[PDB]
Amino acid sequence: MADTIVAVELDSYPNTDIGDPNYPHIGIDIKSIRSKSTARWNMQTGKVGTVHISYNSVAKRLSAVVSYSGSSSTTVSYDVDLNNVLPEWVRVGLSATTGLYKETNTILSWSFTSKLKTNSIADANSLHFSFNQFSQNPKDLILQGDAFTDSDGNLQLTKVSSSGDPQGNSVGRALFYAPVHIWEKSAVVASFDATFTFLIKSPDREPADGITFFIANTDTSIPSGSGGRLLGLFPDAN
Amino acid sequence: MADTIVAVELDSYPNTDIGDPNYPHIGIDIKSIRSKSTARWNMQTGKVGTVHISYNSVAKRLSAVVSYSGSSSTTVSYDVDLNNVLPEWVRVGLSATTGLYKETNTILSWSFTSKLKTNSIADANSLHFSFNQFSQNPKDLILQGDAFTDSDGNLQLTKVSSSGDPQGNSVGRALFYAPVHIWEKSAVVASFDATFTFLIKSPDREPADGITFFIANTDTSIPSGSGGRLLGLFPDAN
Amino acid sequence: MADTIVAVELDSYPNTDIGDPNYPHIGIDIKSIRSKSTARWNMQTGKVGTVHISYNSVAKRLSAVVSYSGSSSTTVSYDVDLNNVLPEWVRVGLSATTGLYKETNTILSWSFTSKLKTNSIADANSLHFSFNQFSQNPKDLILQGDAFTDSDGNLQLTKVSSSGDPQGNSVGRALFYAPVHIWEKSAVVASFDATFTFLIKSPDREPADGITFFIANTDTSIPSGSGGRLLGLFPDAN
Amino acid sequence: MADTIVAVELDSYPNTDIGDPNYPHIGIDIKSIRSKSTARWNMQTGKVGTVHISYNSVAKRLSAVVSYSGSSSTTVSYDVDLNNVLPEWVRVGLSATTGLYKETNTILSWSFTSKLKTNSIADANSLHFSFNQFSQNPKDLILQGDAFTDSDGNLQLTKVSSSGDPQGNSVGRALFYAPVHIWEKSAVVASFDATFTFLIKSPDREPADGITFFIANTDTSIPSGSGGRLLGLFPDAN
Ligand SMILES: OC[C@H]1O[C@H](Oc2c[nH]c3ccc(Br)c(Cl)c23)[C@@H](O)[C@@H](O)[C@@H]1O
Ligand SMILES: OC[C@H]1O[C@H](Oc2c[nH]c3ccc(Br)c(Cl)c23)[C@@H](O)[C@@H](O)[C@@H]1O
Ligand SMILES: OC[C@H]1O[C@H](Oc2c[nH]c3ccc(Br)c(Cl)c23)[C@@H](O)[C@@H](O)[C@@H]1O
Ligand SMILES: OC[C@H]1O[C@H](Oc2c[nH]c3ccc(Br)c(Cl)c23)[C@@H](O)[C@@H](O)[C@@H]1O
Ligand SMILES: [Ca+2]
Ligand SMILES: [Ca+2]
Ligand SMILES: [Ca+2]
Ligand SMILES: [Ca+2]
Ligand SMILES: [Mn+2]
Ligand SMILES: [Mn+2]
Ligand SMILES: [Mn+2]
Ligand SMILES: [Mn+2]
Ligand SMILES: [Mn+2]
Ligand SMILES: [Mn+2]
Ligand SMILES: [Mn+2]
Ligand SMILES: [Mn+2]
Repeated sequence: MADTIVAVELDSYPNTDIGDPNYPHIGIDIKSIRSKSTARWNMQTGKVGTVHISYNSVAKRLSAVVSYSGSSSTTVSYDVDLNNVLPEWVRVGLSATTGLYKETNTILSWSFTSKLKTNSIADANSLHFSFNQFSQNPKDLILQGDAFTDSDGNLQLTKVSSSGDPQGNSVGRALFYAPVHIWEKSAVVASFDATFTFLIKSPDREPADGITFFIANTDTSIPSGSGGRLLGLFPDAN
Repeated sequence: MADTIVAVELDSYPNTDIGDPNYPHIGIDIKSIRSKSTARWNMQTGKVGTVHISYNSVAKRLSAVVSYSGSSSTTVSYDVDLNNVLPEWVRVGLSATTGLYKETNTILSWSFTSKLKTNSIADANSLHFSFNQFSQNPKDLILQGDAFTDSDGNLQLTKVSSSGDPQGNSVGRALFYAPVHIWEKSAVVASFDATFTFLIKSPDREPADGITFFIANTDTSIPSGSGGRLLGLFPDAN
Repeated sequence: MADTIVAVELDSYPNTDIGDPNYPHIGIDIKSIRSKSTARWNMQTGKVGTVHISYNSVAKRLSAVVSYSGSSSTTVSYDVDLNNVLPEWVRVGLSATTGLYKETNTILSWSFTSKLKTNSIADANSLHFSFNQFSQNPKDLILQGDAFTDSDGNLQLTKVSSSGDPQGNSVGRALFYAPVHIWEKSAVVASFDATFTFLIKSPDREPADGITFFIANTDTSIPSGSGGRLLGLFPDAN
Repeated sequence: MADTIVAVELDSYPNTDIGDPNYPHIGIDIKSIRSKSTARWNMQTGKVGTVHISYNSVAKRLSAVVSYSGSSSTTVSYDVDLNNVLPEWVRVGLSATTGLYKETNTILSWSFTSKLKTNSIADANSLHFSFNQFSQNPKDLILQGDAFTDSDGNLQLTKVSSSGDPQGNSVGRALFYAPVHIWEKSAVVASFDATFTFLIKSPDREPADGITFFIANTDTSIPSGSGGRLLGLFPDAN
């Protein structure tokens, strides 16, 4: 049985044969690579970008924003009730790919908070983590595929040479080690927010393929055939 | 020279003559007592209730949920860009009233978090406070009208007798002492979250008038003529 | 090789044989059951207690306080550099035992925060979790020995019958699932704090054996021979 | 009539005639400019520094660490019960002065957390603010003397010219707007943590005079005659 995925994609490469708009874009992916909602993303290759993501079960609106120093931001939102989509326990992560074309998929920092409140006025259960650099052997991350942490304390989701040159046909992901509780039968409100900073560099005219923040079943793994345009998340483009 | 008001009301008394639905309701108030959105509130007089309020500038949805132990919740939301409504600096507060009819408007706890993030590398600016108990002399609150802290460590927004019985024609508010920064020219995303627990008791078969969490110009004060149905927030019913 | 243990013990049963003082006590344990520091704990069996523990690497003072509603608190401290003791990556946990004599070792809530500041700017890393009730399937806990979560949402560290009657000769522990990063080469300051609430009930005249909060090597497991007076932490009394 | 002051000073200029050690030093000040504890400061004029300060009422140890890019660290600690020094309600702030000699007293960020926990089931009361830039009109700061926010979003505690050259005989302070509750009779534990980053530059061979983080009576003001060596904090050198 396939994983169940919700993701925010920073999609650098337009794959118009599988429903991408014809420009780099941000998107909200609900169980499919074909985003439920997109916005045109004005990439700044070579510059550090920031992504902020948030949701809560009352508003039922998942939103993301991407910005760079000085520049205008790109936003995207989608109305969705995540408890109709995801299981009650999840893992959260980051993924990235390259394909025929390539780019660095470098993460410089990543934080995440979730809260789960029940009517029983026990206060909310909560989880927060923050990484402002990464350990070169990160015991609180599950690294999958080609993901690794370099000597600069950067998380490299996809392969780069010793010179820092990105490689094609690469896929990797990093999940936080602890499962996250995002609903239960008695729950009143669940919320989460996530931030990460990133550095996509590329020598290619058309960099590819992009980076995501994603939420999945706890035992999620890189699907077979999920390289390139599928962002290490899906086994097909349905 | 009137205040600028955004509020979530727990309106226990139907004033159908000024547009209330004909039942106790939770509502979102944008510069008018006449709610832009309401939902039926199934009151549990004598039982401790919990309200959670959330907003962010990307999703632009103001949401609130009210619940009691072992009971279903009631939610209300309204799509609104708060930057088009409120000033950049605000104060946040709780208000309550009684009129001809009455209830205790007792607050057992109140917390609030705000974050403001700009395009810069700088992490979000933030404020958080949490009161799970109120001090006899709460120097971090601006107490307005009949509002006072009692011997049990509770905030009473409106008058109660020496034996704990509510009095009619009362108005009271409590503002957090520090102004909150909610937008800036340079801003990328702003968000706030708030929670309070409340205890409404009444000897009246129909209690009145309600409690709000509100946001306003920093110099906000109880308007003249704001008693009873106007919840201590508005000078008229327009 | 043997685990590395730093613990705060709530030691309900005096084993004067192995150096316990002749009264219930709160103790700080560094690599030995024989506490580096103790203070008398005036137990209130059948009443909900609270423990707060804190440390930072500049002050180098590990402190704990135990209290009950309307009671005098008891404090214990020890001056130690915890990096002389602990590995850079640890798991944090709660343990309990019963032996010949018994008690319930019930956990009603548990929170923990750690922060590590280096050379990057704001926290190289932070981790916080808060459990105000425990799920029936707590996927973010590693439960060892007899530890289980019950129908009331409490964490029971040691065995209880269907009636809630504690059992003798029981051992149980619960670890937070994710490893915690408490030091690295570039580190300037590291800190943590933890809080738990507990309900110890017993039909025995002298309840036994107690509860700890502990920090260990990530791969920590209940040592052979760690029953009773050794609190599920140590293979012997050295 | 005189303020009540607790401070951590970064004293760039040795005033031996008022009991400074004869080198730049960090110190802990309890109701006097004459530090109760000092450490030689591994000082790096022209480089951005970071300060971390912490205290809790159980350990009763006020500790500070100053470092630069995670290196050149200086630490100072002092054993003191702040309950016996400070009032229950305070304001927290930053101060800085120049005198005959001069330096920029630039603050690039400032954060603060306080927690106060009593016997009750009630969880901690708390306050947190984080400023990673300073806005043009900081309505949540009480700016005293020469302190202002500049075009870069930095807080300048003392006078700098239009070109960025520091001026002599300056004094400035910034207080967080909300009073902070650091103790109550029913308290079990109270704690606070403060961080700030700073940038001290000087065309002088000897910069002066220094920067402090301080905790005072809520109504604290710059004492008359508190320039230069007295750091904007004390009326005299007693
Ligand atoms: O990295 C960009 C893309 O490269 C590959 O698709 C192609 C894009 N342009 C091409 C041109 C020729 C050939 Br053959 C291929 Cl496979 C492609 C595939 O790996 C895609 O999944 C990926 O999105
Ligand atoms: O507390 C409930 C209500 O009591 C008063 O309104 C009346 C309720 N019943 C009435 C009957 C007659 C007249 Br006149 C009035 Cl104003 C009222 C007014 O104080 C209202 O503002 C308030 O909402
Ligand atoms: O639970 C209380 C204690 O019970 C046992 O030790 C004894 C305490 N009193 C005794 C009396 C007789 C014998 Br045999 C034993 Cl083992 C004990 C052992 O299980 C101890 O580890 C434990 O601390
Ligand atoms: O900025 C450094 C110092 O400059 C002044 O003190 C003097 C330093 N050298 C002097 C020489 C003569 C005289 Br009079 C004075 Cl006050 C001083 C005073 O402003 C001091 O408070 C300050 O610490
Ligand atoms: Ca694509
Ligand atoms: Ca009404
Ligand atoms: Ca013992
Ligand atoms: Ca000096
Ligand atoms: Mn796409
Ligand atoms: Mn947000
Ligand atoms: Mn209404
Ligand atoms: Mn919330
Ligand atoms: Mn012991
Ligand atoms: Mn603490
Ligand atoms: Mn000095
Ligand atoms: Mn700290």
